[PDB]
Amino acid sequence: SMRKKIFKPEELRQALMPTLEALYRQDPESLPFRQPVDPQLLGIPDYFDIVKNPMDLSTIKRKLDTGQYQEPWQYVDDVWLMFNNAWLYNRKTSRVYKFCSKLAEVFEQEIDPVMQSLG
Ligand SMILES: Cn1cc(C(=O)Nc2cccc(C(=O)O)c2)ccc1=O
Repeated sequence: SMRKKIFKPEELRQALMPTLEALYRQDPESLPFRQPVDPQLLGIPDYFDIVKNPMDLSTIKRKLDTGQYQEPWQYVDDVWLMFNNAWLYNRKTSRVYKFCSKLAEVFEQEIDPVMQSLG
Protein backbone atom coordinates (compact mmCIF):
# COMPACT_ATOMS: atom_id res chain seq x y z
CA SER A 1 0.00 0.00 0.00
CA MET A 2 0.92 3.65 0.10
CA ARG A 3 3.81 5.13 1.91
CA LYS A 4 3.01 6.83 5.19
CA LYS A 5 4.71 9.20 7.60
CA ILE A 6 7.44 10.20 5.19
CA PHE A 7 8.18 13.46 7.02
CA LYS A 8 9.72 13.73 10.45
CA PRO A 9 7.38 15.46 12.92
CA GLU A 10 10.10 18.07 13.36
CA GLU A 11 10.15 18.73 9.60
CA LEU A 12 6.40 19.28 9.79
CA ARG A 13 6.89 21.59 12.78
CA GLN A 14 9.37 23.69 10.83
CA ALA A 15 7.34 23.81 7.62
CA LEU A 16 3.94 24.46 9.18
CA MET A 17 4.72 26.75 12.13
CA PRO A 18 4.72 29.93 9.95
CA THR A 19 1.09 29.27 9.01
CA LEU A 20 0.17 29.07 12.70
CA GLU A 21 2.15 32.23 13.47
CA ALA A 22 0.13 33.99 10.75
CA LEU A 23 -3.04 33.19 12.68
CA TYR A 24 -1.55 34.45 15.96
CA ARG A 25 -0.63 37.73 14.25
CA GLN A 26 -4.29 38.53 13.50
CA ASP A 27 -5.40 41.20 15.98
CA PRO A 28 -8.12 41.23 17.16
CA GLU A 29 -9.39 38.20 15.25
CA SER A 30 -7.15 35.59 16.91
CA LEU A 31 -8.07 36.60 20.46
CA PRO A 32 -11.17 34.35 20.79
CA PHE A 33 -9.09 31.40 19.51
CA ARG A 34 -5.95 31.62 21.63
CA GLN A 35 -7.29 29.51 24.53
CA PRO A 36 -9.82 26.67 24.76
CA VAL A 37 -13.43 27.78 24.95
CA ASP A 38 -14.48 27.85 28.62
CA PRO A 39 -18.27 27.32 28.70
CA GLN A 40 -18.59 28.36 32.34
CA LEU A 41 -16.58 31.56 31.88
CA LEU A 42 -18.53 32.38 28.72
CA GLY A 43 -21.94 31.39 30.11
CA ILE A 44 -22.66 28.87 27.34
CA PRO A 45 -23.41 25.56 29.13
CA ASP A 46 -24.55 23.83 25.92
CA TYR A 47 -21.14 24.30 24.27
CA PHE A 48 -19.77 20.81 24.96
CA ASP A 49 -23.13 19.29 23.99
CA ILE A 50 -22.78 20.78 20.49
CA VAL A 51 -18.98 20.81 20.09
CA LYS A 52 -17.84 17.24 20.64
CA ASN A 53 -14.17 17.82 19.71
CA PRO A 54 -13.05 21.30 20.83
CA MET A 55 -9.90 22.80 19.34
CA ASP A 56 -8.03 26.08 19.70
CA LEU A 57 -4.70 27.70 18.83
CA SER A 58 -2.96 26.74 22.09
CA THR A 59 -3.77 23.07 21.56
CA ILE A 60 -2.59 23.12 17.94
CA LYS A 61 0.57 25.00 18.92
CA ARG A 62 1.44 22.53 21.68
CA LYS A 63 0.87 19.56 19.35
CA LEU A 64 3.02 21.07 16.61
CA ASP A 65 5.75 22.20 19.06
CA THR A 66 6.02 18.71 20.54
CA GLY A 67 5.98 16.80 17.26
CA GLN A 68 2.58 15.16 17.70
CA TYR A 69 1.58 15.67 14.06
CA GLN A 70 2.87 12.77 11.98
CA GLU A 71 1.29 13.83 8.67
CA PRO A 72 0.84 17.38 7.35
CA TRP A 73 -2.91 16.89 6.92
CA GLN A 74 -3.32 16.14 10.63
CA TYR A 75 -2.30 19.73 11.36
CA VAL A 76 -4.62 21.05 8.64
CA ASP A 77 -7.44 18.91 10.06
CA ASP A 78 -7.05 20.44 13.53
CA VAL A 79 -7.01 23.99 12.18
CA TRP A 80 -10.19 23.27 10.22
CA LEU A 81 -11.75 21.61 13.27
CA MET A 82 -11.19 24.81 15.25
CA PHE A 83 -12.87 26.92 12.55
CA ASN A 84 -15.73 24.49 11.92
CA ASN A 85 -16.51 24.29 15.64
CA ALA A 86 -16.79 28.07 15.86
CA TRP A 87 -18.92 28.33 12.73
CA LEU A 88 -21.16 25.53 14.03
CA TYR A 89 -21.68 26.92 17.52
CA ASN A 90 -21.84 30.68 16.97
CA ARG A 91 -24.52 32.65 15.17
CA LYS A 92 -23.54 33.65 11.63
CA THR A 93 -24.08 37.32 12.58
CA SER A 94 -21.81 37.09 15.63
CA ARG A 95 -18.43 38.69 16.22
CA VAL A 96 -16.73 35.33 16.88
CA TYR A 97 -18.15 33.88 13.65
CA LYS A 98 -16.83 36.85 11.65
CA PHE A 99 -13.42 36.59 13.31
CA CYS A 100 -13.37 32.86 12.50
CA SER A 101 -14.01 33.66 8.84
CA LYS A 102 -11.10 36.12 8.85
CA LEU A 103 -8.73 33.52 10.32
CA ALA A 104 -9.94 30.92 7.81
CA GLU A 105 -9.20 33.29 4.92
CA VAL A 106 -5.70 33.96 6.26
CA PHE A 107 -5.13 30.23 6.75
CA GLU A 108 -6.15 29.30 3.20
CA GLN A 109 -3.82 31.98 1.80
CA GLU A 110 -0.91 30.76 3.85
CA ILE A 111 -1.39 26.98 3.71
CA ASP A 112 -1.44 26.49 -0.12
CA PRO A 113 2.24 27.57 -0.75
CA VAL A 114 3.42 25.63 2.30
CA MET A 115 1.67 22.45 1.14
CA GLN A 116 3.26 22.96 -2.29
CA SER A 117 6.66 23.12 -0.55
CA LEU A 118 5.94 19.63 0.85
CA GLY A 119 5.19 18.25 -2.63
C1 LIG B 1 -14.08 30.12 19.76
N1 LIG B 1 -15.07 30.79 20.65
C2 LIG B 1 -14.59 31.76 21.43
C3 LIG B 1 -15.39 32.49 22.32
C4 LIG B 1 -14.76 33.67 23.19
O1 LIG B 1 -15.46 34.59 23.38
N2 LIG B 1 -13.43 33.45 23.74
C5 LIG B 1 -12.57 34.36 24.54
C6 LIG B 1 -12.02 33.99 25.74
C7 LIG B 1 -11.25 34.90 26.39
C8 LIG B 1 -11.00 36.10 25.76
C9 LIG B 1 -11.53 36.40 24.55
C10 LIG B 1 -11.40 37.71 23.83
O2 LIG B 1 -11.96 37.97 22.77
O3 LIG B 1 -10.76 38.66 24.35
C11 LIG B 1 -12.37 35.47 23.93
C12 LIG B 1 -16.74 32.20 22.33
C13 LIG B 1 -17.19 31.17 21.52
C14 LIG B 1 -16.34 30.44 20.63
O4 LIG B 1 -16.74 29.57 19.91
